Amino acid sequence: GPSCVMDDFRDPQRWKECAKQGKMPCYFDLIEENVYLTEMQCECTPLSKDERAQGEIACGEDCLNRLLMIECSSRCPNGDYCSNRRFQRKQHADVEVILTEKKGWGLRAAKDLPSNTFVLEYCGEVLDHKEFKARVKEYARNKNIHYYFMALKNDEIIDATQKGNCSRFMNHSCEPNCETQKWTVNGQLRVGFFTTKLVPSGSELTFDYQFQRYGKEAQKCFCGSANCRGYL
Ligand SMILES: Nc1ncnc2c1ncn2[C@@H]1O[C@H](CSCC[C@H](N)C(=O)O)[C@@H](O)[C@H]1O
Ligand SMILES: [Zn+2]
Ligand SMILES: [Zn+2]
Ligand SMILES: [Zn+2]
Repeated sequence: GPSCVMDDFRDPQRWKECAKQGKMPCYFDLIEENVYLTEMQCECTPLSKDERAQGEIACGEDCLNRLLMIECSSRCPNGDYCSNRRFQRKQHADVEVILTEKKGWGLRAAKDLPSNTFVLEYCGEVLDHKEFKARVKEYARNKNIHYYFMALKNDEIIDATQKGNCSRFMNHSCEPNCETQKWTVNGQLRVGFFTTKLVPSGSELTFDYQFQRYGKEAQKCFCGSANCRGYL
């Protein structure tokens, strides 16, 4: 029923009042890039102004950085035209955070989303395996209901329980329309959501959770798909 746009989360005090009434999810620390709890160029021919003006993608699907799921930096041959700097430029798709029937809050497209469209980066606190297991028990002790863990690399798990952005609201489906992709940005790995098919406006954005924390009971899955696994 209730819904809200990405920008409603910039203002903290207005947010806590909307949350106090149930028109926005509960407060968390909004951040722009991953926070660690313990701390070359491509070959694309630069585009001329004509081909720029008439609609040519700079650093298209044949870009060497894009192929290795590396993002270009400042020094790219196309400079400002580079379409391969989506994480750094926060070129996120238009999405809204909405109340679902029983999964809690969720993400839905506010515009049509073509296939293999960048949706959002999944930000949060990065933990090693020791910190991760520490919080799994802190969160079972606090009877948390929603969990916000995302596998990044060996000895790196992303935890958006406390700090993150609106990507933390994407819910599970056994028949998803999104996936995670790991991208290198300045020598460092981040993960983001990408649509795996055309998502029509209004439709809820979902991906297929593949995380193992386990023990503390299992959660039933309300995705409502034809072939639902039954649980998360
Ligand atoms: N398909 C599904 N069925 C039941 N619960 C789901 C679900 N997908 C996501 N969830 C819930 O959402 C949590 C993941 S975090 C996703 C955002 C969450 N819906 C929220 O309001 O904050 C899970 O721990 C689970 O509680
Ligand atoms: Zn390139
Ligand atoms: Zn580039
Ligand atoms: Zn399901």
